[PDB]
Amino acid sequence: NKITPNLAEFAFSLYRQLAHQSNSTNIFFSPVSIATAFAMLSLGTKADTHDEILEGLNFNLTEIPEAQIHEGFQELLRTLNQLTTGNGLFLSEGLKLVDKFLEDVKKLYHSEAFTVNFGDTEEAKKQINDYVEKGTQGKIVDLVKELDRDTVFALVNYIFFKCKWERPFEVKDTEEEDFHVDQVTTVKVPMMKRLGMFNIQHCKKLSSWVLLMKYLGNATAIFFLPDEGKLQHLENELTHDIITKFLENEDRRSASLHLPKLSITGTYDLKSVLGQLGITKVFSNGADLSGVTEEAPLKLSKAVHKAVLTIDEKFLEAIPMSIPPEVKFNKPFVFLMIEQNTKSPLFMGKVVNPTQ
Repeated sequence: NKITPNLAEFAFSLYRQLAHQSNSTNIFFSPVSIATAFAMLSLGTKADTHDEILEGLNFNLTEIPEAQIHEGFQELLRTLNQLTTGNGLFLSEGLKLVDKFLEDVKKLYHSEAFTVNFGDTEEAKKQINDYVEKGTQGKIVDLVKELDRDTVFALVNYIFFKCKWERPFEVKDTEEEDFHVDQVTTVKVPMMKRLGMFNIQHCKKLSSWVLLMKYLGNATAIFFLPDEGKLQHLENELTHDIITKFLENEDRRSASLHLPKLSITGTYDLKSVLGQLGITKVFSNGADLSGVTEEAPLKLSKAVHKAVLTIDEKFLEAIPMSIPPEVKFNKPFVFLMIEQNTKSPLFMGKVVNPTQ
């Protein structure tokens, strides 16, 4: 797991940017799928264009060799393959493509590349969206809304995750509860609750409750419920070592946990978003994509990421007679999904309003 620290720092730089944009919308994205997509894309780039991408993924190219970077990602794909994800490359049908790139995309990163007639904008937009919808079986519809006029290369990265808890909730105990969108305003949401033994603890550094729940597939969801007026403090203080320390501890205590059902999405323009992380040339006219096509000019004019999450109710636990704490996730909270093997950040998000 040599590239795990870089993924974690890429997750945070990506999160802190989205949280800076707007603080009133739900955030949810996959650092792993985005970084894998652009690490794979780098195989067809050279020189500054190539360096901007790996550096943009938080890889110090003067310290870690690229062989380890791609080896780390491919070793992560072997682990990762209910999680449905896909990355589609759509290239203009008039381009002479380099076989090496198409091999690397299919063999090494297990991704898909298609040739499109970008002369028909509406039909290109349809084939792109039909591909996503077919890969998510209708969960993600009409992803791409528009295409630039000079579009000759589009990238689409989708991921849909349905969480199956190790310790499930009982549907009969789910009912409507207030969700405090702020200190004086509430909104009713469906709220799951269970009295049991949880990996839960209040953290002084983070000023937050920290809940860890395993789900089926050797991965763990970490929820950070900040104290009153501590959301910004929580987001600033999060580090990979703090997260790793929590994964190490397995001690449980009793609590009456209230956790809302979640059906949230995140749709992001990777050209805009990754542009503020330093990845700009691959989207510009001076892009060195000579590993993709050898003679014609090429640039990535479209890159979209959509991530969809479903949290619901989806072994006997002995509960002491002491008064259990009441931990309600009824206000904005931060969360991550961590793969247990590689410790890599599968997903990261913030719920400002489950009903949004």
